[PDB]
Amino acid sequence: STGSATTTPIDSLDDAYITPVQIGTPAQTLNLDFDTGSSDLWVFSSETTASEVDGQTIYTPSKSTTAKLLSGATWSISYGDGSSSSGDVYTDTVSVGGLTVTGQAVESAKKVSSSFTEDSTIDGLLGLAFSTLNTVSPTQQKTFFDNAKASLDSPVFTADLGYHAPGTYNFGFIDTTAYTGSITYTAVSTKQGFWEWTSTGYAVGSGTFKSTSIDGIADTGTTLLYLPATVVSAYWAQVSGAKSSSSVGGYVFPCSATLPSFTFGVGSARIVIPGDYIDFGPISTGSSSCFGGIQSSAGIGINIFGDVALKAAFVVFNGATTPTLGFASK
Repeated sequence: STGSATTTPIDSLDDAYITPVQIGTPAQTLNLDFDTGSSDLWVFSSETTASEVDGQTIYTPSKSTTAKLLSGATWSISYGDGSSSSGDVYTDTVSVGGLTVTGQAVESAKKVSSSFTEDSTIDGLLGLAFSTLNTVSPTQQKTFFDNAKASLDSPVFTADLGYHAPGTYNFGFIDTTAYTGSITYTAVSTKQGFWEWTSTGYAVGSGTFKSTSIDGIADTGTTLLYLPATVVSAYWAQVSGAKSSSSVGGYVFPCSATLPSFTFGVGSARIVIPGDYIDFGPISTGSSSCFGGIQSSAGIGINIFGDVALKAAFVVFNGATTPTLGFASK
């Protein structure tokens, strides 16, 4: 089997991407944030505290003839951005772009933190990291991909995120028309539960490539590109007027600037992030100071190849017995 679904930016900045997901019988379609940095499929629901729901579409398990309460199971998660959510668990039928899993754990939110409430466009998350990170207790549950894997034509999914435009998540096959040149595969460590890999270096604009190992994770659920302070300093030094602002919480730059591209290495291959991808607009409405899309990972504890990086590539998440990551230009 295979599946294919369109993923759409939630706003004009590509702050995140939503993908329609069918849950239950009859189908209830929710728009979920596909997140290769976490491993819980959780949704706004009929059980979510009413004051914490503000425009989201909810899953109502009582209206699904295939929903079954997973007795005694709870979940609770906290994300890198400080947000969180928690609740109980159902199993139900879940379909993504034509691909169907029966008995998928659907984590129903009883509580969500304010940032989720405040975002009307995201109805929940669909985690695609390794199932070892799943937070369901006392019996850990598998991700949608993990459940689907055996049935897929090939044990892979691909992320093809758009810049200010729709893109595609495919399950079970590689669309060879969706990228240019070749896919370069690179090793993955699953030891922390992430799609963790090592970039071979970087360049700033038309500058010379610096060969240096950068360990980080491929994370569709993170907006920006978080890299070591040395790398980030080298990038923003090429932008007149750019500075790190403690009050804003990262590098800012004059909105009148033209940003240089940023290249990262995948083995001997190179992925080029156009400068425009690195502009995340005014820090506040009407400001002429703009927020940068490349930021320091210092104090995160890990480098993160988030959407800014991933949307410059066609990315293969290869879930073979030994997982690997593939990157192609597009």
